[PDB]
Amino acid sequence: GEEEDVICDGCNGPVVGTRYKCSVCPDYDLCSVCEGKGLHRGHTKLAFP
Ligand SMILES: [Zn+2]
Ligand SMILES: [Zn+2]
Repeated sequence: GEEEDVICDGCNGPVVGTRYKCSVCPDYDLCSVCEGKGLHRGHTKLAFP
């Protein structure tokens, strides 16, 4: 079956736990850690699991 895998754009690893998706860029996501490192600063992001 089709499964949409969420891969972190900061570490290239699959996002588990909390997903920080950019509201500006189409289809851009960070894991909780890369988000903690403050990557992709200038864009607003949605925070949800
Ligand atoms: Zn990451
Ligand atoms: Zn962005």
